[PDB]
Amino acid sequence: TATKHLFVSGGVASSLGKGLTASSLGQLLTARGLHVTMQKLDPYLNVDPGTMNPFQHGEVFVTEDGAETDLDVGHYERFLDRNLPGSANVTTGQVYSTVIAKERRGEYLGDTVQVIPHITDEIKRRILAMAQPDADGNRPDVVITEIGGTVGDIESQPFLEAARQVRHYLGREDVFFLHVSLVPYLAPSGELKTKPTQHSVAALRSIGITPDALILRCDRDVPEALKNKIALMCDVDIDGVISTPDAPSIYDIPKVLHREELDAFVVRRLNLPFRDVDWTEWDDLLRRVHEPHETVRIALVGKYVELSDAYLSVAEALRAGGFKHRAKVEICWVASDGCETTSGAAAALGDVHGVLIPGGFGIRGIEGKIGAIAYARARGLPVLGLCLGLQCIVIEAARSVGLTNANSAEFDPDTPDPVIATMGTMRLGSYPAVLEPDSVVAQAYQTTQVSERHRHRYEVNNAYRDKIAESGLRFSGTSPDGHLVEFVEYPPDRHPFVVGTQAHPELKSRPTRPHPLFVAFVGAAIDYKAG
Amino acid sequence: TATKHLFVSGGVASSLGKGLTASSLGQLLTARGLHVTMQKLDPYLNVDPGTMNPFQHGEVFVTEDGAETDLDVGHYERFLDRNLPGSANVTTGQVYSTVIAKERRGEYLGDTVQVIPHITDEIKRRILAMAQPDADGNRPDVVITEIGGTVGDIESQPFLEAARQVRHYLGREDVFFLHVSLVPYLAPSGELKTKPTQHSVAALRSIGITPDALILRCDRDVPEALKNKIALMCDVDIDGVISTPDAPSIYDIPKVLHREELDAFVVRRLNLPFRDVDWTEWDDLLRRVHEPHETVRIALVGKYVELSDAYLSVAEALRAGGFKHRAKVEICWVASDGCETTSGAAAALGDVHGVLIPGGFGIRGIEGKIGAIAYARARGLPVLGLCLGLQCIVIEAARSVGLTNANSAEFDPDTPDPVIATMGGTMRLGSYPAVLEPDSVVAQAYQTTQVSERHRHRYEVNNAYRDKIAESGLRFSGTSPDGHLVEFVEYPPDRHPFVVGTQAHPELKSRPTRPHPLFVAFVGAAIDYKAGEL
Ligand SMILES: [Ca+2]
Ligand SMILES: [Ca+2]
Repeated sequence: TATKHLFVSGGVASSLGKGLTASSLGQLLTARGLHVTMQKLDPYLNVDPGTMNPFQHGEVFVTEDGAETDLDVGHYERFLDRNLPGSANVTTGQVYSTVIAKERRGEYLGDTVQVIPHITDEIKRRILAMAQPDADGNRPDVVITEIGGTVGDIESQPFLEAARQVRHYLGREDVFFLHVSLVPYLAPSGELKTKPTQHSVAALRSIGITPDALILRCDRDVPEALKNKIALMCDVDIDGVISTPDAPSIYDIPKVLHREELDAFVVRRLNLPFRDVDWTEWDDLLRRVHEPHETVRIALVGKYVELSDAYLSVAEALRAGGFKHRAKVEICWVASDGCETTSGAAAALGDVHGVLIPGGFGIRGIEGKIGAIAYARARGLPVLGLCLGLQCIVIEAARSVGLTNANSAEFDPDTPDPVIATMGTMRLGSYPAVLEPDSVVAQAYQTTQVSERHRHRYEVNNAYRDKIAESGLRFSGTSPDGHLVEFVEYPPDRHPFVVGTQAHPELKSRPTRPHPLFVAFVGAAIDYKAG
Repeated sequence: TATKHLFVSGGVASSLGKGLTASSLGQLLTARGLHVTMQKLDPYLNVDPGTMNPFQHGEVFVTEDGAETDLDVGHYERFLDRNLPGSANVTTGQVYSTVIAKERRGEYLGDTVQVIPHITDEIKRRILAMAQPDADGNRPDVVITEIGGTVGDIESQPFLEAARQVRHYLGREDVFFLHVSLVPYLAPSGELKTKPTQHSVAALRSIGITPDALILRCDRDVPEALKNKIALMCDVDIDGVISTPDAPSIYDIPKVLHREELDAFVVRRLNLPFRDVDWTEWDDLLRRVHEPHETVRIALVGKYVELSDAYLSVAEALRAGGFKHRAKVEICWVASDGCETTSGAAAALGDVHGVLIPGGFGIRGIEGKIGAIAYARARGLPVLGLCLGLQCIVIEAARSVGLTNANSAEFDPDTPDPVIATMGGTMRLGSYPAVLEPDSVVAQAYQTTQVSERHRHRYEVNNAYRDKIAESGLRFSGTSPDGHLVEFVEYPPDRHPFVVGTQAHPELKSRPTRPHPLFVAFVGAAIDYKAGEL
């Protein structure tokens, strides 16, 4: 059968949960036995979200191919269990750069390069690019493309036009349009208004797009009488009007959309092959979420506290590790700067059962993260260091030996002992790593050969390897040639669990398929909870 | 006094004469004794219009600094007599190319780059850049910025928004808004429609711009009773509503706007220094336009026929040369392809008095232009070759000598005799100096031994073939200061009265009030040819 295209558009208010709404539909379609790939059209002029502040706009997701993408790609990968390419994230900057480059080359044969067709054509080409067969020659069944930004925006105007152009290229039978809108509840009158959805569909119909289904994001349950009024008001089928109330968990949303029969409506409208939903895997996850046997507290020693979206994949990997042990993970958002002193670190990491050191990119406060490891080693708390975390474990290890001036060249260039230095060369995407047999990392992974996603340029100095080894720390994980240090660990006879990784395992972690390092880390924190 | 900004916005229909309406206002303000600089905002994504087809979108104007700009810059330069910089032509492509480069450099420091403010900021920076003092430290009095495209388009939306921010940042006393609209005449009812003007002003008011004056482009005279109705309908001052009927000539438009007192209204509203218009120079031009003593036919041997906008500066330079002799120039648009054969060239260039070979950039049909020179040399017609024209004179000169396979490397790369070749080579753009041979035809025209002209080419004359080309009688009268590059070629008067070729484009430096000496000498030579048939 021909490849289908589903477009998810957002109106009225922003950050409604449009990413999760689309991912949950992707989960249902994959559970129905279909090849589903997902794309996100960000309307900002930035080429890569790498230049953007992660503590203001969210974490930078890294794919297997080594592309810096939006955090929405992470939601897609977790809900599908499938690895996505770099082409899954399209920006206004990426499109406008490609079109201007071609114009300067003379690839438009003496024509006035305008948004329509030149820009809309490039967007259209990037959308239809997902329909091409992937690795092992597999063509997808349905492509869910999320058109970012509010319907009616200047930055969203060319992306919606390309989505409309695709609808006329393939036909009504191959293209579906889903629109997410907010239904607000007024406290003094005690009634929900249909006016925001009415003008949102009108703004979408003015640009030339007729929506097939409507997602009504609300705090309460939308009544059948009100749903019937919206159905006539927007000329949307009554079976297509979906009431999506605020779910207790993000993993409850696929069950909410299934109850409203949206997944069955999508298959029937696009004439896709029908097959019942296999809840066997998702029900096992829901049982681990709603029925936990234990509660474990794990501290996240990050630069900026409270904000979950700065370390979204890290927090999701921690919860995933907890589900394997059938326990609830309470993330303690600890500010790194407070752990600079041994007294301050003790007051912040006192009541916790585990300590995690995430990878800080372009940060300046490193001394706090080093101090957090120093306390955790003395108290006997399990430590999991990611990217900068491994670098901080190495600095603390060298400092405990006797090297008082041991630091990273990235933070202190005039250091007389640079234990962390370039060569430099930037590492992005999946990199292979050989593991030492019978080690803590080998016991977790249960294999001597692994592959993890990287995003850094600073490595462990090979000259200081002997001086660092004096602390007891062992370089269990190295590159195939053994030149680059990938994993560091303390033996169980010295510390139960102090493992550091140069890569980001949180990206490869899924709620249905948790990462073995996070499983071993959460498990070690449960062992700490006893006594 | 503080630098003023005037914004010209076009609505409803396109190509009505937005460029000419703005240039005529620029002419009046300069005639009132004010430093006027003009800017054109193009909404296309092309960084330089040099990549565009000239026979589809118009000629590509070259400034003194060496920038490829829109043909509207040419209208500004001719109506002001002032040389404009590369900053006078700002495109969507330029703005987006700068902001994306800035973003990648991290100059926006962890921020989501959006149209508002990042894009509008670059446009606002580009407009305010014209207000900066020019060469010898001279700051302009008023800056006329023309916003290309219809008011209401998504492509021209950030350019209008920047003008609104310029109005906000500087003030109402320093920023003026002019809107050009069409008033159509209905044949069955016999009345003018106010609806296209009302809907256009409403579209300008919806984006947040209140127009100060309205230009009503019409075929007939707009009545004072109708002008009063539109004034109230658009909330524009009655003294600001200007009726602009279709003028017989493009040089009549400044006189039309002066009669409606638009120039005086602009000065009064912006609180600019008032001084009466010095018509001394413009009236002399109008007399040469409307009262010609002679009529001379000059053929324009170009690849495409009839389309004037492809060779706009060339046609305007030809008319300018005619005004100096107080004569009307009838341009004969001749297709180059037809002049390939000697019989076809004779049938096309038979009744003409002068032959002109313009500069064809990115063209393929060169053999026709060579054949046109071959006939003109035999018939005894004056020849003026521009850029490719000089190259074609050189090829024809070498071919008459005996080199049957002599051609340009640009058109035939496998030629055994490349008389025209690069140096890969280097692209020459802008004003380049040239030393002239004393007592030569070009020196007699220019009346100086040292000249400067604007270039836009990559291929030069092969210095190895200089001796073989010289056998025809052709002399390299114009060369670079070092003498390595050939700039001008000419035949002696004892061989041919006027066969002059130039490597550069003199048509760009030609003005209606200040004509180019080469075009004056060429038109004059064509008048001499007419005298020879009596
Ligand atoms: Ca985001
Ligand atoms: Ca044009």
